[PDB]
Amino acid sequence: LHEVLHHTLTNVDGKAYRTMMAQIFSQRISPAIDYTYDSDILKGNFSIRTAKMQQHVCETIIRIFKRHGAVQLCTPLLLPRNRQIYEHNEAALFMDHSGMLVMLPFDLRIPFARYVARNNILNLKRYCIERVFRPRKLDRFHPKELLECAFDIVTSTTNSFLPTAEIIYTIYEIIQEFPALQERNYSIYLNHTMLLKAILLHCGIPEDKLSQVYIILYDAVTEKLTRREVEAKFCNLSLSSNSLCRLYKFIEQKGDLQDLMPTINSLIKQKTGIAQLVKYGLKDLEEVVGLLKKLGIKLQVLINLGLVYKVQQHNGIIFQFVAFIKRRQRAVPEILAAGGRYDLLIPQFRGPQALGPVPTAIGVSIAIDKISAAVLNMEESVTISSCDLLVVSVGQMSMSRAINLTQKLWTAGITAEIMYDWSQSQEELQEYCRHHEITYVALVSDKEGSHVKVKSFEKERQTEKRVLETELVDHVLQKLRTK
Amino acid sequence: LHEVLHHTLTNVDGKAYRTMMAQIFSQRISPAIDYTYDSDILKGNFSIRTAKMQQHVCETIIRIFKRHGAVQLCTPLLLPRNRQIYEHNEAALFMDHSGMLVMLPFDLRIPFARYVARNNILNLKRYCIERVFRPRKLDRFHPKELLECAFDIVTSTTNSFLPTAEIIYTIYEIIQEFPALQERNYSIYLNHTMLLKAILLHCGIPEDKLSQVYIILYDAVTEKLTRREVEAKFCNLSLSSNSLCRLYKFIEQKGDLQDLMPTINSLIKQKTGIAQLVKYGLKDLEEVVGLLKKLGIKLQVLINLGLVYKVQQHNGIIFQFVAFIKRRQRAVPEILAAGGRYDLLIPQFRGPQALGPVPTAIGVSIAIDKISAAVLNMEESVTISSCDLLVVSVGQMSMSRAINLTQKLWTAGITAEIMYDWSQSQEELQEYCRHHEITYVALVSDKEGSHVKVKSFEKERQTEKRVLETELVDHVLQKLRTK
Repeated sequence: LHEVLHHTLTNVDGKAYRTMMAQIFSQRISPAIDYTYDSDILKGNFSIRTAKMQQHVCETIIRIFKRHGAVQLCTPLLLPRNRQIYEHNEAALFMDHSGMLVMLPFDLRIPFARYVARNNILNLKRYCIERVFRPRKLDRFHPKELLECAFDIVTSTTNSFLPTAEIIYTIYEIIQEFPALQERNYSIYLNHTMLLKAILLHCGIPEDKLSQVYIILYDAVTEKLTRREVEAKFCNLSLSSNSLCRLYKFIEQKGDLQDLMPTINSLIKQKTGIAQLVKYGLKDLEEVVGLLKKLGIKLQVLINLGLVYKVQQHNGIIFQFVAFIKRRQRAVPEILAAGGRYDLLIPQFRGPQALGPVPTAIGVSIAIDKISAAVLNMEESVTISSCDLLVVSVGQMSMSRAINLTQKLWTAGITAEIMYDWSQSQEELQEYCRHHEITYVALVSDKEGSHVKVKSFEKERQTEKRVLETELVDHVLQKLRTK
Repeated sequence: LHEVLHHTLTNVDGKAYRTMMAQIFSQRISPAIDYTYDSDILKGNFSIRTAKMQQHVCETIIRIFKRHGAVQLCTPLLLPRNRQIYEHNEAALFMDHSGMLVMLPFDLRIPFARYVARNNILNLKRYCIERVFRPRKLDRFHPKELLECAFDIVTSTTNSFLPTAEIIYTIYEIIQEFPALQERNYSIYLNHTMLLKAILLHCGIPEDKLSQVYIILYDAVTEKLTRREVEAKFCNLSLSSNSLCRLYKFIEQKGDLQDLMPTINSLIKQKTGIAQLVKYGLKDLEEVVGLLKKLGIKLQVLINLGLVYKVQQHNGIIFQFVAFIKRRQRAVPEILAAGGRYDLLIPQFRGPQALGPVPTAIGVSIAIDKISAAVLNMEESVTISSCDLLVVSVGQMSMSRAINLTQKLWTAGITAEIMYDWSQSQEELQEYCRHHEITYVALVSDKEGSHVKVKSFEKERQTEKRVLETELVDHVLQKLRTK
């Protein structure tokens, strides 16, 4: 089997490979497998409040981005597999009918980097909301799906310090928009890649083994591994304990930039390379902190020495938004955003005839689901109304009048739904209004001539009134304005 | 090879199958193949006008839908392959790492039908904008991508006749809101599936071979096969010319409902099967035409006898918007939308323990790219501005003033973009403003104290005015409200 498979694979354009691919492509699928493929997604229960809340949050976030002059852009869904970048990060893997291997997008940074490299994009601002996929541990199931939002700035200027402040200011605006996010006391963390490399070199880590150290540090940070396992893993590379001790005394310190100056000052007495790296790192950190202070951002700005986050992809400043949420009597951190400068990805994807400088690029990613859950968990629940007014007809002879009234309402810019059944009882109408979250209803009947009865179900008070038909639109507009 | 392949495939959970799946998923991809995978999408050029126009069109369409009380919903991307529904239509096919066969969504109707069936949704309205994929004829390439919009109504009422009128009225509103679509003189076409089946049965086609006739008729309608080829293909189906001769005279008739009455009533003189179908096929058509007349839709309503469109998926009324645009002195019918009732798709996806009545369901689909192309082609081109005001600093010492001015302007709700460089010449600034379609700029300098020189590039007249800093926001708001 192995020999035959290898021989078939040796010529992907051969007749044997083409015939073999078809045979592993025309197999029948049992109905039980088809039904059970996504038994965890389509459970059966449904709720409209969650969809309305998600729509509102997405609309608010979209509105904030458009204020800065941004535009919406999209990238191709499928990209060829590259094991260099996603060696450890497990992504969904798929193969097509032509024998290729493709991957569902793990993140939107790499596709946009490829887009910029292949499209000769120099200056641009961009926002996008799409889905991301993560394969499931169990077999015969659907990939997990999450919602992600992106905001990228691409500039062709030597000055690359203020866009980093603009991104953080945009995230601060989004935080200020929602009262749910304002009570969590978010904090801002910062770090530099050059400073991290200088610290590693000073601690004695060989320059040829840096990537493995980055990977193990990231894995220990994101997995909460035990101290014993971390010590054993480091000793697996035959690394001395003194290097571990000297590295763990540096990543435990976080605080104000002026407070951590004595710690950073000790690194300026090292060799030429260490001093040269720390100079640039300190310069950029100081400048960014100063410009953030000039913008009057109330959120605390802290410099984190041990902040490792996709360090293989960023060349410069990296930041995160960390808030301590008291969940189950435990201060569990939750990340709302992250990003940094990633101009190093452009040289990989350029074509044979690409001439010109490499422009700067700064991006950020937000977790919409966290915002939605935080807003929905608030005790002072936010109520979203699908339609302002609901038109109900009583009797079969009043259907045309209700249809004409509803059509007139739409022409005036008022959102209104029209019920379809004319034999609905009053109790059924009240139950429907309560379930569908509707507070204003207009009853059209032929027993009152050219008058309609507007009913309101507000809190524990039930108010009804008679409104002239010619002034129903004006009455609704006045009520909406006064609301 | 075939015997070994069959033996391996006979046990999908066997060790040999897993080993083959691992081996076929660990191939090496050459850089030349990787670079050329999507060489047809990333053509190397870019334009911001197209993205802005598409964003505007999508925002307008989304705004129209929300006026009716609609909500946004999404469905899982990957669904198991089903050759029963997509036997003829070509769809992109992929296989995951476990050998299971999955398909990229060809359309959004079937995933939403599955969603409704598994979630037992009774009443709901929904809109969604996503992408659809079509595989390419050439080998080693990326699938094609198109943009589609959806609008579905699910009702549990027995007297469900008016939702079709509501859908057609919504599309009429969308047509009205764009001056580009108003000048194309669109038309509305209607038909019924019961009437088509009754016509086929009256023509003498056997009742056990109807699906093949539906498919060949759809193929002839879409691909526009030659008359000789259609006649030859019909003979190959073991069908005599007796059914074909009397079938080409019943699908050439188009006109008003009252004008085509002489043709339709001649089919009510038959057995108890033809008349029973024609009664239902005429009642709903008459009722829908009456309701459309009551709503004052200016678009002419015509009933099409030969309108075949996914007849396998609709049980009831189907409609389609057709406009005879002029392209190279040839009338090419461009379809804007189509849809119909599809309540028959629900029982397929229901579970064996699912119990309850099957509710009605009416949906539609719109081609956004056609709207964007139509609008962008207009001679009186619509100008979209990314930002109202552009803040430009002169000299290195005025950067802080420009930054705080832009922050204050953002605080007041005005969308403004701040330039990053300071040594930019006047000619470069003018070129940048012209390229990005920006009309208002604010030059900040310390040579004029607290005064900001506001420049305008309105047409051929250039206006320079001195504006106090404290009244810049008021000036911008006044200018925006003036026009």
